[PDB]
Amino acid sequence: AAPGKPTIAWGNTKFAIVEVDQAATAYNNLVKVKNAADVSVSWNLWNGDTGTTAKVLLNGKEAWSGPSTGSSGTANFKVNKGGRYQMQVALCNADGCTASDATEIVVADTDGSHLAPLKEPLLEKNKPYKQNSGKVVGSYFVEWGVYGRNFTVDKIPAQNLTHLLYGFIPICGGNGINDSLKEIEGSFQALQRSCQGREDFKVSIHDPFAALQKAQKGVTAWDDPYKGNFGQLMALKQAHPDLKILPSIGGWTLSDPFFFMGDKVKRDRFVGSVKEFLQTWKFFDGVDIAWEFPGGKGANPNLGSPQDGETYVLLMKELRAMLDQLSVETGRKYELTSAISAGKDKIDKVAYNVAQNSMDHIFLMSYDFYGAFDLKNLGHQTALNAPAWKPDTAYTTVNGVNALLAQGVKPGKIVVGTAMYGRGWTGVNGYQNNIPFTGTATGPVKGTWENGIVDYRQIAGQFMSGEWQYTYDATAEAPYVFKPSTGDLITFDDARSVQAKGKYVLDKQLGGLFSWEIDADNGDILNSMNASLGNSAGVQ
Ligand SMILES: CC(=O)N[C@@H]1[C@@H](O)[C@H](O[C@@H]2O[C@H](CO)[C@@H](O[C@@H]3O[C@H](CO)[C@@H](O[C@@H]4O[C@H](CO)[C@@H](O[C@@H]5O[C@H](CO)[C@@H](O[C@@H]6O[C@H](CO)[C@@H](O[C@@H]7O[C@H](CO)[C@@H](O[C@@H]8O[C@H](CO)[C@@H](O)[C@H](O)[C@H]8NC(C)=O)[C@H](O)[C@H]7NC(C)=O)[C@H](O)[C@H]6NC(C)=O)[C@H](O)[C@H]5NC(C)=O)[C@H](O)[C@H]4NC(C)=O)[C@H](O)[C@H]3NC(C)=O)[C@H](O)[C@H]2NC(C)=O)[C@@H](CO)O[C@H]1O
Repeated sequence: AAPGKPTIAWGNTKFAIVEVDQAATAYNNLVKVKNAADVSVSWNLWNGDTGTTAKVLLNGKEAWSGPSTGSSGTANFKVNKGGRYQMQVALCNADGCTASDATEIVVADTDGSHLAPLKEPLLEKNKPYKQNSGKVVGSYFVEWGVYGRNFTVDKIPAQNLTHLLYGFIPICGGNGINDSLKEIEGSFQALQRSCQGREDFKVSIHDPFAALQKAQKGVTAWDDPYKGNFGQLMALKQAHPDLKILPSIGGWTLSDPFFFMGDKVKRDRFVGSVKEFLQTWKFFDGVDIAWEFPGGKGANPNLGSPQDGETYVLLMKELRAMLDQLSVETGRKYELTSAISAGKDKIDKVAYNVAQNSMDHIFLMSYDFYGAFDLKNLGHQTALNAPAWKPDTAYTTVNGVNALLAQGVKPGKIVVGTAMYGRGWTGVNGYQNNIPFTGTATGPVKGTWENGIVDYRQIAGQFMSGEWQYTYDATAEAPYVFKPSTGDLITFDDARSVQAKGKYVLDKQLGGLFSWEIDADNGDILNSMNASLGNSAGVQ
């Protein structure tokens, strides 16, 4: 007679291809990429002949087999593809095979193949759009936004984007390499702990707790291997297979290492570490380089060189070559992007007409034109055009596009920036003809999180009532609110100025729109980005 029917032993059923060490703070120790997950199953036979061969099946297919030598057994074997499997133990002899009931086992991998799709409802004022214009609609999500700002990946309005960028992935290095981080309390020290035992100029994760271990919706169980932002982004990729999720390296405080990459020893180590990072974290679809800025004038006053332009072009070419090789290894398309200054003084330190051949998209940071960093020379921080009172204004969106076009950059590469925050001043005074921007200020406006900066959500919620004046400058294409009694002045984007940027993109055949930063919108800005580029209301 055939063997008795085995009972699968109670035991762990959750396994991982990329293992996470739950008591490690250094990135070298935190993650271990294997070629396959080690899986184990045990069984008991409560009734009958134990058979002569025992097998473990996954969806009917043998993953292990061995002699059946008593009433209990254990099998250890490797599984090299992520997902959920129906696992059975079968005992066989010459008269037949008798299979257990199925038990599901979960084999985790960093493409999110083990996770349910994170498909959450739109919140606040977000309305559903189809991505059918063919234009970029992008936004940055910040790693540290999950604490005070309480803005997690399940709150992103992800159906209304083509591109979701993750700010920011740091480059390892201590004194003289990341000195700009020492302005943020505990930040420099945090990176040195993550990078312990790791070479400088390799990428790492700045806050491993936020990125991988904080409990979040959909990834709360203790033995879910990937939690935090990266676990939720994997499940978001399962819900939105065509969303491009790009890691962004750099930003204001993590850009110092790029200024050493004229040494090709360092540049090659960096590029190899990006390759390894994308092999490790398979939910990401390329890399965004946010080097602020070639030539200097970023956070560190002691960096910047005439060599930086050449280094930027080399870096992009070598990044592209690495991503092209990864792309043919995997069958996937990988993207290379960069966030760049929109000021013409910074643009013309780089030959973007050459670098564009390596790049899918240029994110033109057409914002921060003005703000509480200068208390004397006030203006619209993100306007399309100059205002009527100063038609020679240098920093406008159109001037940054035109600088790129004059180099020979193709228009379709250029993605225009929108701000989901305002900048502003207090104590504005000495202005003519009721235009507050012709005066000077005494300090920054009171910000939501930091001095001088206000989330758009708070502008709309608090500063469009009471004593606040609202004006839409139709020459500049820019809104501003002004409180005359204290001289508080805030310059920002709204649905109408975004609509003007979107029409301008369509008119000039540019590549689309992107925004900083997704947590600060209430929905009005991203709704207008989508509508103004011609995306149809609704869902697919
Ligand atoms: C055109 C022209 O030429 N004009 C010129 C201008 O361009 C130029 O100005 C520059 O212009 C650039 C563009 O051209 C622009 O850059 C780009 O644009 C973006 C916007 O401008 C810019 O944005 C910057 O980005 C920087 C980073 O690079 C941001 O910096 C961040 O700031 C945050 C403060 O708000 C920091 O935060 C803190 O983060 C720490 C983490 O490290 C966090 O700590 C956690 O705290 C919690 C406590 O609550 C702890 O949690 C507790 O504990 C448990 C767990 O332990 C928790 O689970 C629990 O919940 C919690 N409970 C409690 C109660 O206890 C947790 O443990 C803590 N810490 C850890 C990790 O251990 C703090 O909470 C955070 N605080 C807050 C308030 O959030 C953050 O760290 C910091 N990030 C980094 C990486 O540094 C800026 O905010 C941001 N600004 C804006 C406007 O948003 C981008 O960088 C650029 N983008 C791209 C795409 O490239 C330049 O920024 C701009 N610079 C200037 C000066 O403006 C000017 C000037 O030269 O010149 C003109 O000419």
